[PDB]
Amino acid sequence: ELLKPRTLADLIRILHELFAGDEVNVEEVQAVLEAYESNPAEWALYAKFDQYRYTRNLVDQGNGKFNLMILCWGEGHGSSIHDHTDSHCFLKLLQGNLKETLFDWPDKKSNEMIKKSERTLRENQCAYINDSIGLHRVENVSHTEPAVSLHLFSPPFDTCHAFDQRTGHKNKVTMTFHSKFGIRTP
Ligand SMILES: [Fe+3]
Repeated sequence: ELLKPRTLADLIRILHELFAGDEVNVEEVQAVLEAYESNPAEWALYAKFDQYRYTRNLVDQGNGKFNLMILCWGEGHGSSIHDHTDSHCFLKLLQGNLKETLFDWPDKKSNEMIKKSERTLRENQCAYINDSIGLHRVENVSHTEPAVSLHLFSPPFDTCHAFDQRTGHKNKVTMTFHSKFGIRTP
């Protein structure tokens, strides 16, 4: 039974219930993430920015079932076009706006990756992707507003692939944490 999360801590408790088993009800998880009304005081601890690129800040390890993290995007910061390593990805905006651009999986032949679509993800909205749907790029295209997003990955993964938009060629990347549980992790 899905109730509105009152706070980030309440959200985390609810997520632990929703991931108690071995499968994932995507629509329920997305609904509860959307229902949490971002409260900046609750996540300030995790909102650690870097001047040069976006940062990943681990919030909860989900009793091994998921990684919950906060990503902090300076003005003009964005990601590679990437996959999600056979895992679910939920992405909820906590502050600002992000542009999500969707791409299909490349063919074997070297070719420009042409965007399938794009959308602007706004405060409190929760998007979802998995490898069956496709690839995406996420960017804070703002010149004036930093963005903050809350990401849930299940199962957790620490590697993925970045894709060269010019060719479709992929490279394995290991994702690094900027902080864990509020502690900077150089
Ligand atoms: Fe992603």
